[PDB]
This record gives sequence, structure tokens and C-alpha cells, in this order.
Amino acid sequence: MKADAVKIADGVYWVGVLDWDIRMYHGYTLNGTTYNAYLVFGDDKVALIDNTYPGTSAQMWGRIKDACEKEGREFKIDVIVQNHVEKDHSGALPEIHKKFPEAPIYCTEVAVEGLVKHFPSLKGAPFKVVKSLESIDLGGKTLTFLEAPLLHWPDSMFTLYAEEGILFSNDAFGQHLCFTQRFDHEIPENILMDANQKFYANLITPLSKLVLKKFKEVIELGLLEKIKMIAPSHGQIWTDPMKVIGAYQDFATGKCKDKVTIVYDTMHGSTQKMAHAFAEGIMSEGVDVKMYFLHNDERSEIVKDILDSKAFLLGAPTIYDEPFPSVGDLIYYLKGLKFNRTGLKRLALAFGSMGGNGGGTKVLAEKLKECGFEVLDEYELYYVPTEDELEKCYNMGKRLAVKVKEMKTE
Amino acid sequence: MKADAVKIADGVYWVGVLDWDIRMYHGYTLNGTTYNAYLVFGDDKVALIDNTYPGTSAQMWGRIKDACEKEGREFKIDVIVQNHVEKDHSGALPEIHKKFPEAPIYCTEVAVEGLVKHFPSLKGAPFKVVKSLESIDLGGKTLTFLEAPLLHWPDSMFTLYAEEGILFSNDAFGQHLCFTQRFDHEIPENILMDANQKFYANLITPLSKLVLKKFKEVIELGLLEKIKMIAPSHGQIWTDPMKVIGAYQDFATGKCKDKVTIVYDTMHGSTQKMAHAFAEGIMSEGVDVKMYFLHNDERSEIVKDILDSKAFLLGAPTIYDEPFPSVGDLIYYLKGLKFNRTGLKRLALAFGSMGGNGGGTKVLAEKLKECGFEVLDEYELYYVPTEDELEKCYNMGKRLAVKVKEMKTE
Ligand SMILES: Cc1cc2nc3c(=O)[nH]c(=O)nc-3n(C[C@H](O)[C@H](O)[C@H](O)COP(=O)(O)O)c2cc1C
Ligand SMILES: Cc1cc2nc3c(=O)[nH]c(=O)nc-3n(C[C@H](O)[C@H](O)[C@H](O)COP(=O)(O)O)c2cc1C
Ligand SMILES: [Fe+3]
Ligand SMILES: [Fe+3]
Ligand SMILES: [Fe+3]
Ligand SMILES: [Fe+3]
Repeated sequence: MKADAVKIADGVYWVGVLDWDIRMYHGYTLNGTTYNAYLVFGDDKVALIDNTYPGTSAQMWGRIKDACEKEGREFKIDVIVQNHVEKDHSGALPEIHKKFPEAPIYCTEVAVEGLVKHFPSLKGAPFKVVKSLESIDLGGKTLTFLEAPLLHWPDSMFTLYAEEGILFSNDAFGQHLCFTQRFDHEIPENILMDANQKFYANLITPLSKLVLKKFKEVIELGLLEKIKMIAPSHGQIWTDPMKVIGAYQDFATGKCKDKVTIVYDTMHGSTQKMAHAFAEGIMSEGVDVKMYFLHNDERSEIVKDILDSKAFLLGAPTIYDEPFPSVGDLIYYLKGLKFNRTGLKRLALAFGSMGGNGGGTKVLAEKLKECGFEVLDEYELYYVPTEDELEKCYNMGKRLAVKVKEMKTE
Repeated sequence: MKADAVKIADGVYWVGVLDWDIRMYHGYTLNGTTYNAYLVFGDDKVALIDNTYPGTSAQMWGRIKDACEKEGREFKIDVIVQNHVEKDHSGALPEIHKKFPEAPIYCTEVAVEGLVKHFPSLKGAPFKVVKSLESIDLGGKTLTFLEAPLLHWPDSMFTLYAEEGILFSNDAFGQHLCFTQRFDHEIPENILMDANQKFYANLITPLSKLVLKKFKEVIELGLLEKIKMIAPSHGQIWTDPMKVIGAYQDFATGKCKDKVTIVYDTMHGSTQKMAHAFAEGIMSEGVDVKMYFLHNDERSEIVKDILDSKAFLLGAPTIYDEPFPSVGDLIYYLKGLKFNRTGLKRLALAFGSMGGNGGGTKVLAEKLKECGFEVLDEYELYYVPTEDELEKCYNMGKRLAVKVKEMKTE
């Protein structure tokens, strides 16, 4: 298919793929995304940095062809860089190798085995293992590699185009957005940063300590000031790299708002009434509230709002001695994300209605603790809340909101 | 339920309902909304303006009680205003009347029949039919009524509190947003105006000519300069009324961007490949694209983007001589919304794949014309597009984008 490349610097093009139609990936929702791949034209060698998901290469090849024509060059790739083995960025590597079998493939040591396990036709491909601070010369353009294990896979690495300071960061600093506009400043800031927050919350939270360590290494290497553009593998290219670095710094150190995220499920509406009553009390103190109903809403938006919330409420009715099962999905997600690794133990309350022996709230409190929250109280009641019982929820919310505002903003 | 009112002026409170959990209403999707009701404390009479959806009054009554406490007044309503009979704003009128059976109910003539048909217990209620420019005195505060038939129901009207210039406009100027923040300036502008655009597109488009007439009447009344706050029945209160009046003016006169909305469905992916190829051609001219896949996406977001798009593409495969049935839903919606009433005949193309006698694209072209679009071309092809057939889609998109940019920005 015919598809035009987008120039991002002299001799550097975006040749990625617009996945207009995807609505879910990993455990998170979205309204399309991109698989960003880049073509760098040196005097001697043309380098392709990352590629795209299996079966979506038609756009990529069209843009690569378009870029070579604009450069007056043959349709030829001399160098292949694979920052990350996950298949939304490597899925076309077998195609690329089959068309250019002599082009070396630069990747990390553990990436070789991962790529071969994904794509057995790559066994015997000219892999060239790289380590941090190693560089290849393309002819007037230099690519420098920086290893980034567990950011977000063991195989991950960054590639820096030194002369213009363009950091190809793969997933790091990406956002799941699919626009015709390619750069951060070309879309509304609120959309950009909300998507950055969702991306961090769902993929980077458990790596928060590795983020700070990598930031400390980049600073001591003197490399931070040499980064003028961050070109991630999903979403917008950052012409303001410090904006997203500052965001990651905030998220990794627990900088939160006077904000509470309330999550609940219900069968007959009683736990829902309690959840709304807790919100009224919280709002009476000027503290913000996000309200999620697990019947309708899903984990990826919930954890987005938890990321900059100082407190997290979870409620569910008791059903055969256990909390309603929908909470198990979120709890298992929170056990993997480990929000306590941001440096903050967010406050929490457990609540629900019951009709017999109860116990669901007890379980929720235990799980909220296993997930790294500081549970301050529990409240379980019988069937439909009375007027006074909703006032108790209001009072509990108010007291929580007071504590939220006294917690110092990290 | 305990719930705090929000003061919006001296002696004026928001006593509405936060519908945190609703995700669909009318024919549109949402992430919660509010049912805004307002309490006006005159020296002599307390007036409640609109109310809420049936079964959701607990918050409203809590805020009414709170407002009376803050004013040092009796828990008492002296006057009831019903701007609009639709039940998300009248659902609690039977409750309010049963509690304060002597409080007159001010509404339009045709509203009386509608409210009694909705709520038979209101037969015999102290209705007081009002007409435009009639006023009532609350004791230092005046409410002036302005009829607004078919904005958006025949029964609709606005209520103006003259001394502070607060226009209670019911659905007009509303947006489906559910935040703890009550005012326009307290949330990101992009969210506010995108929600305003969706509300207009889905509810106001066929009334575009009545909007301009009502604007012309308000101006000739010398009344536009007397409006300092627009307090709608959904979403945020406008402290900058001219911002939303300007937006309505643009939408009602066809002011669009260099933007194309593309909608398609597919069974085997061929129509999808065509849609993506049309987008590449459009983007090669710098024209924006929104891409919607009817399997995953729904009508209310589609028509939001059509509202400020200069062109609309629609594609579907042929199935037993007809286009894939999902297009029938959108077409029936566009038949009701009548985008040509904005003063603009948006450009359009019909396309799709076929496997036999075809004819689907023929049908799409006819329906796009019945819906008020200017169909420029059709393109139907056999099974999977070839390389050259995708280039034709690209070329057609490119030529369309040229015409789009030549269309004068109304
Ligand atoms: C977001 C994400 C996080 C992951 N975390 C881990 C991990 O912590 N440990 C691990 O061994 N594999 C991890 N993986 C790798 C998956 O287990 C691996 O890709 C697996 O083959 C996926 O299996 P599937 O095809 O059934 O989805 C992660 C993958 C993703 C996408
Ligand atoms: C957005 C909207 C637009 C409407 N437009 C019309 C209309 O054009 N003509 C009409 O007679 N009724 C119109 N109605 C009224 C509905 O037909 C009426 O409320 C009906 O009783 C709804 O039936 P239902 O309860 O089965 O939804 C409209 C209602 C809504 C919410
Ligand atoms: Fe990844
Ligand atoms: Fe990725
Ligand atoms: Fe309405
Ligand atoms: Fe309404």
C-alpha cells in the first residue's frame, strides 16, 4: 500500500504504523495506537529502528519506500536495530531479514534468544549483540546504545542518534494514541498527559525504582542534556523531553493530588449507595473523587486514576462468604503493579453490604494491605443502608479526606 | 442521604445529582453525567428549578436540606420551575409535589400535558402556565421565563434570574460530564469543549436553524449582554457564557476543520484496507483523519467528529446485494440529525469490496445523499485490493483532501 513517511529531522523519518482500529492490548483499553519505527539515512548506511506488529507491515513498507525515494536512495536497509523483542515492535523482523538478509540486527544479548523463540526463521540471522555506550557509525550519523533491562522487559534498550539528540526509547515514554499528528505539541496537552499517565500506571508502576535508577545513570553519564527529542515506540514524539521525564519523576516518587479513587461492585445497589455516600463526605472537604463501577468499568482506567490519588476505596457485597468476584481481577492487577514501589503507601478503606455472616470487607482489607495500601478502616452493614448508616459513610469519607490533605505531597 | 449543596451566587445553590455510573443515554455513550437542579432563595419564596431522574432524588434532597441550613431557612420549597418535561429533569416532580402540594409549578402550556402523561399523580397539581417574557418575584430576586420550543423538545423553556444574569437553559449548552468540579474553568478546556461538541452533534444538530433564530431573538431583546452565567441541566456551569454561545454559533453555521471522518465495516478486511488507503491519501495533503470501525465503535462519537469535518467517507462490503447492515444504524441516525441544516453540504465518498454482483456502494451513495452529503465518487472492487487498487484509494483520498482544503471555512 502507498503510505507517506514523516520527516522528523534531516535524514530521519517516522516509518511507523497507525493501528486505527485496535481497542485492547495487554490488560488495557485504548482507541487505537501506533507502532513507531524510524529510518535513519547516514551517508553510508540506512538504519531501521524497530518495526511493527505481525500482519501490519503494509504501512511500514510503504513509508520506507517513500522515504528512500525522497532521499533519492535505493529501497534498501543496511542496518536493523531491535530495541525490544515484544511483537508489537519486532513482528516484522522476519520479513525485514528475508528482504535484507545481510543487514546486521543490533539488539541486547538476551534479546537474541527471545527473538529466535518468537520467530524461528531468524535462527542464523546476523545478530550483533550490543552493550551500553557502544556506537555504530552510519556516515555522518551515530547511533549509541543504552541498555534498559526491565524497562519494560529484560531485553529492552534505548538507541540515541547523537548528532540531533533523538532518543529512540521504545516503550518508555510512549502513549497509546493514534493521531495523524506525530508530535507532542500538535495535540491537546490534556490528552497527551492523560495518556502518558495511563501508560505509566499500567506498564511502568512496578518499575518505578528502576526508573529512578536509570534517571540517575543518565544524569551522571551527562546524557540528559544531550537528549533533545524522545521518539518512543507508541504515540507522540516528545519535542519537549523534560516534560515527560518530569512526569515519570513525579509518578515514580509518589507525587499525588488531593484525590480519592472509589471502586465498587454491587448486585442489589446497597454497596453502590455506600460508595456514593463516601464520596459526598470526601467532597465536603474539597477533595476530588473518581467513581468506578466494576460492572461497567475496567482495570486500566482505574489504575490510571489510582496513580495520582492519595487514597483508594474498594467495596463489594459478600457472596457465599467472599467478596463479589469482580474485585479479584483488580486485586490481581494491583498485586502485579505494586503501587507502593512509587514510595507512597496510599490510604484505603474497605466497605460493603452483607446479608448473613458477612466477611467480604475483611477479605478486601487483607488484600488492600497485600497490595501496598494503608487500610485505615472497614465498614460492613446489613442489606440496605439506613439514613444514619449513609451518614456514617459520609463521616468516614470526610475524616479520610482530612487525612488526605494532611499527607505531604511527595 | 447527606450531600452538600454548592453555592453559585448569593442565595443561589446547585442542588443537583451526580450520576457517576451511567454509561449510555438517548443514543449516546457517556462516562457519567449530572442532572443539575438549582435552588433560589428569595426574601419571600424559595424556588427549585428542575430536578432529576426517577429514583435518583436522594442526593437532591440532601443538598436542598443543606442549602436551607446554610441559609438559616426552613426546609421548604415555595415555587417549582419545570423547564423541560423529559424525565431526567422532571423525574422527581411527583415527589416534590407530594411534599409541597401548594407550591405552584411553572411550565409551558404543552408541558402540562406531557408531565401529566408521564406522572398521572400530578393531575390536579397547581400548574401555572407561563409564556415568554413573563416574570415572577421571589423577594429581591426575579425569574423571567423564555420559551424555547424544540430546544430540544416542544415543551422546553429557559429561566433567567435577572439580577445576577444567570440563565437556567436546561439541556441547551449542557454537556455530559460528571466531575466534582461544577464550573467550566475548573476542568481542562479540551474536555469541556469536546463534551460540548458531542452534546451539540447528537442532540442539537437538527435544530441548528432554531438555534440561530433563538440567538437572533435574544440579541434583539438586548438580552445577550444581560447573560453573565449559563447554568445548564447537564455538566458544567458556564462562567464564560460567550464561549459556549460562540461554539453553538460555529456548529450552527457549518464552521469545520480540514478534517475527514472515515467510517467502515468489514467481514474479511478488504474494506478496512481500502479505508486505511483513503486515509493515507488524505493525510498526504495535510488533512486530518478520524477512523471509525463500526464493529467496535458507535454512532455518538462518529457524529461528534462529523460535526466539524468537511468530508465523510462511508464503506462496507456487499452481502446478499445490500451493504453490511451495521451502516443502517448510522444512516438512520444521520437521517434524524440532518447535518445539512448546519448550512454545509459535507463532501462524501462511498466505497467497499464485493464478491459477486456488488451494488452495496450504490446503496451507500444514495443514502449519503438522502442524509445531506455531497457524494463525489464511488469505488467498489473485487475481494482483496491489489497494490494498484490501494493506490487508487490513495489517489481518490488525495484529490478529496485537495477539495476539502479549497472549501471555504464557514
Ligand atoms: C506488560 C507485560 C509484562 C510482563 N511481565 C513479565 C514478567 O514479569 N515476568 C515474565 O516472566 N514475563 C513477563 N512478560 C512476558 C509474557 O509472559 C510473555 O510475553 C508470554 O510469552 C506471553 O504469553 P501469551 O502469548 O499467552 O500472552 C510480560 C509481558 C508483558 C506484555
Ligand atoms: C433526543 C430526543 C429526541 C426526540 N425527538 C422527538 C421527535 O422528533 N418527535 C417526537 O414526537 N418525539 C421525540 N422525542 C420523544 C420520544 O419519542 C418520547 O419521549 C417517547 O415517549 C420515548 O419513548 P420510549 O420511552 O420508548 O423511549 C424525542 C426524545 C428524545 C430524547
Ligand atoms: Fe512492550
Ligand atoms: Fe510496545
Ligand atoms: Fe432533554
Ligand atoms: Fe436532559
